[PDB]
Amino acid sequence: MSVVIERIPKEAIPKSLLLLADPSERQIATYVQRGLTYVAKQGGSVIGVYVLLETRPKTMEIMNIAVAEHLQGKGIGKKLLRHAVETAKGYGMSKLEVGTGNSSVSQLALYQKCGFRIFSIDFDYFSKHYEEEIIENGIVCRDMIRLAMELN
Repeated sequence: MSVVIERIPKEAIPKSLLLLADPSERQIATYVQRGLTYVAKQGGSVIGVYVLLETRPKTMEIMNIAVAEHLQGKGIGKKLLRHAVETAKGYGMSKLEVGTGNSSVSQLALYQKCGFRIFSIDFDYFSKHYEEEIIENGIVCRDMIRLAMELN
């Protein structure tokens, strides 16, 4: 029942779960080396993850956030997100960012419910970063929608 979230070293990342949110192992490598990875545990296993990266001044971005497929829509995304926000304040950041695909409409609702505001679109992001096309609920995942939150 109880989800426990903790830091892990980069040598122990769940590539497995990170690949759910980000199909390329080379992409994942780009930000795990430089960033901070936290995992969610429950039922005797790692079932959630997020990676924070420090980007522009006083800014972190959630580079990857993932929940085990069979456990999605149970409030675990909510929980990881709350934790990312708190971790980011802790580090003295004033801005938290997260990107998601145009097709990721359920994530778009989640992020906004949690305080993120949509501010920008990176066009053709996915076509450019991945050899293979991504389709999600009938919609081509083509562009990265950019969202941000002021922490203070």
